[PDB]
Amino acid sequence: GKTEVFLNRFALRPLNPEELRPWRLEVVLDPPPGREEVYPLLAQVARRAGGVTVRMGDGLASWSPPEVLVLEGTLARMGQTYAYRLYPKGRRPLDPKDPGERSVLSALARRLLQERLRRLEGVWVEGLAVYRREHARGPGWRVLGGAVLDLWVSDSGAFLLEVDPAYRILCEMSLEAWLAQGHPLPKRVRNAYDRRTWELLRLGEEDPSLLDYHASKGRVPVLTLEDLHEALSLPWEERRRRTREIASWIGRRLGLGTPEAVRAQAYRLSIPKLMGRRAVSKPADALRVGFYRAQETALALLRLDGAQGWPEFLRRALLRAFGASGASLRLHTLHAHPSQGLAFREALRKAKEEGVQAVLVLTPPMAWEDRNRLKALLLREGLPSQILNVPLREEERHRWENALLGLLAKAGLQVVALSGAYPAELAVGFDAGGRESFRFGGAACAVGGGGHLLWTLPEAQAGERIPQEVVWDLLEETLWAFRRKAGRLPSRVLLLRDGRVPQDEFALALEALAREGIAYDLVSVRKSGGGRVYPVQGRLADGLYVPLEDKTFLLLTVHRDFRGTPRPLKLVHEAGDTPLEALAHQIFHLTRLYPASGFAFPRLPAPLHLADRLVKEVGRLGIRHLKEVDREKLFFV
DNA sequence: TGAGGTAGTAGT
RNA sequence: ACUACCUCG
Ligand SMILES: [Mg+2]
Repeated sequence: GKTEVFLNRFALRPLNPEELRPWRLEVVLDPPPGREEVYPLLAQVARRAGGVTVRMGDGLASWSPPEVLVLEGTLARMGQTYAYRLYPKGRRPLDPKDPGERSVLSALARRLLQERLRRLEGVWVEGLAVYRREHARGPGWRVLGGAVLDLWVSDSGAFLLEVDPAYRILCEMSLEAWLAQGHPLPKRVRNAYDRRTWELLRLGEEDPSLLDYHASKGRVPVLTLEDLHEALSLPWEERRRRTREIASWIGRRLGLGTPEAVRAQAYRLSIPKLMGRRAVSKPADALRVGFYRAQETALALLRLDGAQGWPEFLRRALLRAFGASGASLRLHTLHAHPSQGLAFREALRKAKEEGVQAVLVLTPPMAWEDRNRLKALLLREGLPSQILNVPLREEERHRWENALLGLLAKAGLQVVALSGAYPAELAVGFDAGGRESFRFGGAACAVGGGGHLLWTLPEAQAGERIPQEVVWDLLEETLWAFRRKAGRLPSRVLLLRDGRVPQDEFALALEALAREGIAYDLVSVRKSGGGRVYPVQGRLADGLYVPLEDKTFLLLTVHRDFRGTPRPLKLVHEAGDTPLEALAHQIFHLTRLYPASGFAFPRLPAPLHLADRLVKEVGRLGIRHLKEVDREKLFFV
């Protein structure tokens, strides 16, 4: 399975000696910014200065003659108005080899690209985006299509051009006109003079000088989700097609040479052997076939509508599943209503006492906040719950079948397990509570084996805490849970993190896995930024592994339709001595272990996928000590 | 709340 | 994160 592919990266000309050694300016601000506003300002100064200049260190580097740049002037930020000055401390050499420096060069590259689009006649430009054609139209509205662009500097002092087809929605109507016809509100609006997106509160029932003002000078709402249905995406061949063009058109007016598509060797990883009681292609099939390992169960039904017992096909469905499945279950019906107060609560008490592992709630669509309340409630009483909206016909097969898969997972049932041998016996994923680092908590889920998966929540608080400890705590708890549920501590773990947050935040975490004598591989997953992958000949397979530079690579976990193009994940092996194929192979296999869908695997590997849902759910509900629940009950899916 | 994917949105 | 477009023996 060795194929060759194109990347939406285009190789260009090697950076000359002047571009490698940009000018270095010193920056003097009055009054002194302050530790965390200085960087934003320098950036905001690089823009004022003009030319191809970006921020480098505490002052900026440039590619435009220091003479042509605006050396003095003023600017405002968060209230304060500052005065700036620039003093040209010569040319400083940058080394593409040095990642840090390779970053100052790359920046200038974006500024350069951004300056060239700025001067393009007859073309719409928005940031680094350029729309060169009209794709759609209609009543005072239209879609322009082009490509989001990017220009960075190679690891070998060369230029790189990234291209990716994109669409742009533009309102042809004006603020009034729009409001006219009978259109609701617009969150953003941009002047008809300068494209300054703006947050408008509403129409000002005010005065009539405001008019003279504009009149003296001689002198439209931005849209998002205000469009009637008469397809935003593109199929890979078409966006592979539009890429080549747009790239050949743009490169043809940047004066850096012919863009040369960068080829790369890929590999078709092995198909995952997904297993229930018998082989199974998608988790749903476990319902007809039978689960891998299935404990007895006891499920409760909570009807919040008018009806009474279990809709027969549901009773059947289950009874048929546990049938082919090893053990058998026992249904239950809660005879209380959330309003019944202590009555209802005491009911959950009996429900959990009498065995019940998870409740299935049949109810008309629930207003967001009512939903969260019921779930938190049932949850404190230690009962995970699956909601299935009531208007339900038995041909809505797919919908109630997911509800069931959820119910079961919420009950702690191992729907399907992966048949085979893998490097890490335990793969745990972490997702942060504070976006940029685990300084403000986070969560983590793992998948092992038997083949059982579980979840973990940070040691209670609110208030900062050394990231690394927060992180080791997450891994520490996960290891424990794995013992009391399998009896044995894994010999090799696979740590998956969302890449955004730094890395050494896992340092102490690794230190411990060291002392505790246990193997490990630390891999970072980035959902976006892995460009695109198009084969040169043949079709686009699923499960493609494409090694890039040192220890980083692109994996394509899915390709489930021919009306869109897949978005490969980028992965970087930052620790461990396991061969990249073994990793890719395991990461690509952990994609079939998500139990809540059952008709389509998620793009990410289940450990990271479950991590995020556990976090969003921890926020949506108000979990602090949801610790009455067994860690193998996926209450958050 | 069925869930997944790819898309877009994220001086006057 | 939110919304739309699909789609799911
Ligand atoms: Mg669910």
